Amino acid sequence: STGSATTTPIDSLDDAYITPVQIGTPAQTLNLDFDTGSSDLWVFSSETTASEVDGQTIYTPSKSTTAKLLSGATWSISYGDGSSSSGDVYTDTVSVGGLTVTGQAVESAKKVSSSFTEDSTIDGLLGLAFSTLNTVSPTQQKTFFDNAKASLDSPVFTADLGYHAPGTYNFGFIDTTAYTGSITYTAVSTKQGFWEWTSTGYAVGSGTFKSTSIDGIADTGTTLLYLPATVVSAYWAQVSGAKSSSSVGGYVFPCSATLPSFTFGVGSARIVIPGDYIDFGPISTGSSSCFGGIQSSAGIGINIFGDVALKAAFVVFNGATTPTLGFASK
Repeated sequence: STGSATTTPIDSLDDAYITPVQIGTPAQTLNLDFDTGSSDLWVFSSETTASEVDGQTIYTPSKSTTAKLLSGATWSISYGDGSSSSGDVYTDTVSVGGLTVTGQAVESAKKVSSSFTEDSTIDGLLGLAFSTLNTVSPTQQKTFFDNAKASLDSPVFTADLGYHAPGTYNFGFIDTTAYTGSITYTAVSTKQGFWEWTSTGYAVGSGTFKSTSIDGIADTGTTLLYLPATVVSAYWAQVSGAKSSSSVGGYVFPCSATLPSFTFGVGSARIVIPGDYIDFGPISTGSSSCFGGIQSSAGIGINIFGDVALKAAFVVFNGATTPTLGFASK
């Protein structure tokens, strides 16, 4: 089997991407944030605290003939940005782009943090990291990909995120028309439950490539590119007037700037992030200070190749017995 679904930016800045997902019978379609940095499939629901729902589409398990309470199971997750959600668990039929999993754990939110309430466009998350990170207790549950894998033509999924445009998540096949040149594969460590890999270095604009190992995660659920302070300083030093602002919470730059590109290494291959991908616009409406898309990972504890990086590439998440990651230009 295979599946193929379009993923769409939630706003003009590509702050996140949503992908329609069919849950239950008859189908209830919710727009979920596919997140290769976490491993829970959770949804706004008929059980979510009423005051914490503001415009989201909800899953109502009582209206699904295939829903079953997973008795005694609860979940609770806290994300790196400080957001969180928790609740109980149903199993139900879940389909993405024509690919169907029966008996998928659908984690129904009873509580969500303010950041989720305040974003009407995200109806929940669909985790695509390793199932060892799944938070369901007392019986840990599998991700949608883990459940689908044995049925797939090939045990892979691909992320093809657009810059200010829709893109595609494919399951079970590699679309050889979706990228240019060749795909370069690189080793993955699953020890922390992430798609963790080591970049071979970077360049800023037309500058020389610096060979240096940068361990980090491929994370579709994180907006920005978070890298070591040394690397980030070297980037922003090439932008007149750019500075790190403690009050804003990262590097800002004059909105009048033309940003340089940023290149990262994948083995001997190179992925170029155009400068425009690094512009996240005014810090507040009408401001001439703009927020940068490359930020320091210092104090996160891990480097994160988020959407800023991934949308410059066609990315293969290879879930073979020994997982790997592939990157191609596009």
